[PDB]
Amino acid sequence: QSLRSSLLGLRQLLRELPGDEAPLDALAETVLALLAQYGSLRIAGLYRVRYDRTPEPQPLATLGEMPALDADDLLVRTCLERGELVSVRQALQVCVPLVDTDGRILALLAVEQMPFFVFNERTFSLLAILAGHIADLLQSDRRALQLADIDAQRFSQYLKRSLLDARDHGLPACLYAFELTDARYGEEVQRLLEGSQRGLDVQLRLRNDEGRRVLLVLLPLTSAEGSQGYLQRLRILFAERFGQARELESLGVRIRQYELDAGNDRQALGHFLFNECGLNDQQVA
Ligand SMILES: Nc1nc2c(ncn2[C@@H]2O[C@@H]3COP(=O)(O)O[C@H]4[C@@H](O)[C@H](n5cnc6c(=O)[nH]c(N)nc65)O[C@@H]4COP(=O)(O)O[C@H]3[C@H]2O)c(=O)[nH]1
Repeated sequence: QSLRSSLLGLRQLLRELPGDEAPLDALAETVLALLAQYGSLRIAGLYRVRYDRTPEPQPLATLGEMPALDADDLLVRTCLERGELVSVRQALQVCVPLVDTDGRILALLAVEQMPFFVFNERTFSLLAILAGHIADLLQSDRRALQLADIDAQRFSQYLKRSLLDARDHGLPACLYAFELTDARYGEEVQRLLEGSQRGLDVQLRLRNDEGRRVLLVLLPLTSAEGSQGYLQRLRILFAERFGQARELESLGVRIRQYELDAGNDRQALGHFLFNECGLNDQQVA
């Protein structure tokens, strides 16, 4: 919950930015402070990364007494060519690139000093998880110029991040599809579902191959316990809105669930969305 809350905090600071300033310049202190907190950093800088994957040497923000940035330092070059966190384990100790879901490297965290007892894989993993999610947000919410649905774009980018979270870090997420089969209750059920949206959850309102309303809900960074806690909350909400006498199911709601796993193979998510939920590739990528 700490990660989710840290990310929601950042996201809100992004939403309230004037839109005059670049997110990365104006929120640099906050981004670095966030990373410092999770890595127990002591000496570090945050740097803009250019188009061509080179770093701008003048830092956006520093922590402690960070020395000048060795542009062609081995750790820095390796990090930026590989697009992944690299460390010196076994001047700089760790470099963490901030890479979005499309592989654009937006920024670079360069770590001079962190306590040795946290200089390990557990810590490197939190740093890499946080960096990727910050990256997405820095290019995110103020990004609606493409003539596709804003909602549709944010849904698929969040889904792509949760897939990386699963694949790379074993982090769990859950997708629900609510298929609404009764036209009498359809709109009112979907409105109830829309109003329940919480935290980093994202939603997409769709119509399937049989013309029925389908509400997709993605629960980022949420375990199997938790997913069940969500459906439990949701059932209480349906009981207030409609009969406590009645169940979700008696309103024409069919629930489909897909758990994102490190185990879940390649085209498993694809089979879930299409030829199962009956959606297509123009609704989610
Ligand atoms: N992804 C996702 N998961 C969900 C959702 N609803 C419930 N869960 C899961 O169900 C657990 C219990 O939820 P609760 O009864 O609402 O009990 C919650 C609730 O009373 C409170 N809480 C947590 N987040 C919020 C929030 O964003 N707004 C409000 N008003 N209360 C919250 O803290 C208790 C424990 O919350 P958690 O530790 O998060 O633990 C949550 C969470 O793991 C949802 O819309 N999306």
